[PDB]
Amino acid sequence: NAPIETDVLILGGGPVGMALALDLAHRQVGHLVVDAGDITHPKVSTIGPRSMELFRRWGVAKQIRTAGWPGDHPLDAAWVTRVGGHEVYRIPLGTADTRATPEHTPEPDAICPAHWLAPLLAEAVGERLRTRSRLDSFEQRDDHVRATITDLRTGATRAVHARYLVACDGASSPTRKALGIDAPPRHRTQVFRNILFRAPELRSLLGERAALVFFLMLSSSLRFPLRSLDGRGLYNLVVGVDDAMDSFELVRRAVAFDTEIEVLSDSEWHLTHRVADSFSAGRVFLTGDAAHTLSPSGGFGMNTGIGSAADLGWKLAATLRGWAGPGLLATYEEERRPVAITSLEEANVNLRRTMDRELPPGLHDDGPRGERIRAAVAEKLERSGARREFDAPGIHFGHTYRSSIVCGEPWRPSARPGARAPHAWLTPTTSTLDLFGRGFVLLSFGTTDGVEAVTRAFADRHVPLETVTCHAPEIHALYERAHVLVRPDGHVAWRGDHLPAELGGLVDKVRGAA
Ligand SMILES: O=C1N[C@H](C(=O)O)c2c1c1c3ccccc3[nH]c1c1[nH]c3ccccc3c21
Repeated sequence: NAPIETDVLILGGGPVGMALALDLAHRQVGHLVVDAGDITHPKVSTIGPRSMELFRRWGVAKQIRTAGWPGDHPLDAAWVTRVGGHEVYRIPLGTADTRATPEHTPEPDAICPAHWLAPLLAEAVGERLRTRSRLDSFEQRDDHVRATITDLRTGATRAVHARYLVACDGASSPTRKALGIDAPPRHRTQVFRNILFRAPELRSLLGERAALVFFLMLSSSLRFPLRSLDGRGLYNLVVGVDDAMDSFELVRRAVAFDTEIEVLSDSEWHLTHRVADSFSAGRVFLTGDAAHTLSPSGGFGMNTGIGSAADLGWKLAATLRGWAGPGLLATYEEERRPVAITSLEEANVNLRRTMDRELPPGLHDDGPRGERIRAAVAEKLERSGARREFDAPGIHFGHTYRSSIVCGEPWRPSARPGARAPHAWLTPTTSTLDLFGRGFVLLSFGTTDGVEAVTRAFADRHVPLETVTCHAPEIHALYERAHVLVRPDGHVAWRGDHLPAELGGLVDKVRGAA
């Protein structure tokens, strides 16, 4: 009959669309997610420690850890000639259960394939997720956007009113194409096949030699990962496709065992390096793949999209509540593009590592001449810095925003402006991270002078703000300055042992007004 009314219309029900939905939900912003219900892309099971911190904010981290990934399954990354052949190099990474509890984060990375993450994110989001719904089209108006969604379950079509429209329609984003925004390739496009197969006993056979992922060194086409998706029988084999040999043949090539193998799917997927020239066109925005696609080498892809959705999340709400400066939305691209590009390059440095590593003559050679050749590689491989692909704390946490709303100061955790406020335990159950996520938060160590001042400045502009006084010195040390200001996203916006005189000039700068 009449149009639907919501502030933010999310296009794309994948992890990123859901993340934006969860954060917006926690900021009390009315939204609606439409997913055609009907994405040829890498497989993607890992969730970085930074994304796990965001899900902690949203109360779903636990559900993700108990989703189904077995706790006694290895997390090792192993380089081999074949899965069951000679092992060349290995990075022990323990199991989910028994492993060193991280010191720089309260939430270590996690495993949760799509056939588990999807239902999770769906329930956490609830009714505001309209599955099996297709966007017919969208027209942009002066103060809002108008779309048309067809309920693919009933056939009915419905018009939707919305202050803003955010698209997460993947790397092929129609919305981006429609907005006439381009995303030229930052690096060469390669082709790969994702062979999903089931090996009921593959794990039993391997035993202690199992691994979250196996890097193959068997051929030009078979020198790519073989991952345990659910550590319960499901596996994915990546194989390189020259520019242009059978599914079951290949899998049987990768695995040295004579055990039951059932191929479930075998599909192509382009590996691309594309960052959109723009992240928005007026009232329509772009997140995740639609704005920045990278190589899955390092799992930076999804974390950068979830990291971007969260940034757009509090900037959308702020403009909606009316307290952000008219220039704050513009900062989404100003801060998130450079991160996407930095993560893109590093992902590429991991991809290159694998492509350039030429494979020796008698590598899969048995007995010593071979044991020695393989030993050789195990060293050059480590010399090439393989571990970087799995231990990259600088990509997960190390991203400092240099922008018009961070009073900048001209790996190891820093409370440096534009950076993510470091982790520290205030109590064995509450991390400092747990204070960030709502509105601005002012931290003070020892002193409390000048706080009544800021409290009012922010209050002058309705800018939500919380002030916390902390005491232990370890944290005070870690954060350095006496007064640290954290944005709704948990990144430092300013710090110093003394609050500057005209606070209005400050509040206005951080909210993106002046
Ligand atoms: O397809 C993938 N799927 C994996 C993914 O989902 O990113 C993946 C994939 C590939 C991958 C695929 C082709 C060539 C090199 C590659 N490195 C990787 C990866 N390196 C990682 C490090 C940590 C976590 C995941 C990966 C990874």
